[PDB]
Amino acid sequence: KDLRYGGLVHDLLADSGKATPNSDAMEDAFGTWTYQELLNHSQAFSAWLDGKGVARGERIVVQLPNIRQTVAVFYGACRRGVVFVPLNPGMKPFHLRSVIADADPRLVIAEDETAADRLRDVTDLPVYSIDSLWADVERLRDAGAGAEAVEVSPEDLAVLIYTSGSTAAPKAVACPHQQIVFAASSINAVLGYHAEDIVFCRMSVSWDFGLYKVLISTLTGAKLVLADIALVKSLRESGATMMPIVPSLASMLTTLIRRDPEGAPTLRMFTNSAAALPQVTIDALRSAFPGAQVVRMYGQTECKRISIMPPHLEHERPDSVGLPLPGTTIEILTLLPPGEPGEITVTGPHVMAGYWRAPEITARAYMRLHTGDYGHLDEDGFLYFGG
Ligand SMILES: N[C@@H](CC(=O)O)C(=O)O
Repeated sequence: KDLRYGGLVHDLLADSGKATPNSDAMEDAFGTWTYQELLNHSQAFSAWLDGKGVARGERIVVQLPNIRQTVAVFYGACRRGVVFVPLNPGMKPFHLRSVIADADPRLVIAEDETAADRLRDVTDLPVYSIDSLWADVERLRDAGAGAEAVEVSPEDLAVLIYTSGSTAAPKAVACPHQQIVFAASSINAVLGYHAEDIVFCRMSVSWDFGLYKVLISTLTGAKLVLADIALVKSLRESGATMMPIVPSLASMLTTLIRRDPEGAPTLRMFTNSAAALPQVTIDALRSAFPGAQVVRMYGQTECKRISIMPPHLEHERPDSVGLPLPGTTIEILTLLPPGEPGEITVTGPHVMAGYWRAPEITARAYMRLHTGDYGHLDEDGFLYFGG
């Protein structure tokens, strides 16, 4: 439909960089880049990787907060077939050691010098602080470096997304370009982001919730705001129109909102996944923001997302997590008939390439993804947990 098959991640950027070069693409606490600027810095970073001899198919581990540079690192890596491995700042050191070793990167990018030092205890690989490596990036940007393309297959890995906690064996979903682009386009065919949206994203890009707000904004030409008591003010002052939520973040917002009758009237949508949104929270969001749709979704990192409740149906089938992503199938398992509880299984161009270097774990979950969640479809195709 508007669904993208066979796509490359960095092509999203190249398109918007040319289509709307002067529109605002990324804002963080420190400034704003237009799409041109984002394209230019991503190109520069690609030349920095070339300069360092990081090759197609290799990994970089990047442990950075939500700042513009991280998005440039992401796209610059994609443009060279290099695999982006985003990790959350604040991980415990033994946890980093485990994950870095598993990811097996060519180098590691840290948030600053203190952090670069802590990383150096836990790996022998080369470690660069973003401030220092960025001085080079800016030189390269100024010299116009990195503008050339290089061969990248839609089947090449773009990202590894670690889902394992610190008490678990390291485990990342292995994400090829095609699947990412497709999933972004399929999500967007339901949610309807567009070029005058301002997306307020409080989720780290180390989680696919944030990464896909980078991608969906880039896809549509929207503006992404990379973002505590101040939350309501941030929202209203950014002019935020779209906000991905998780239930704890929604409760906080409804608590905070009673203390501010100016609200944030620009908000038109909240999109919830990761956990079940309780009715009381939904009601409070609608009351504080009657202009906004509250949209239930369900997913796993293994295929990015599984179901979305169409926005226009937000008041119906209160127990459902919605319909399959467009271009994908859900079935319940031996195919069970409607109403019959079984394992939720998923088929489509969003199902990712398995877990990185873990044939054994991959084998049990994976061309059909077995989620280990249980539920049923009703007659219409809507998905429910349990019975
Ligand atoms: N990846 C899921 C959420 C999750 O796995 O926590 C989604 O974006 O719907």
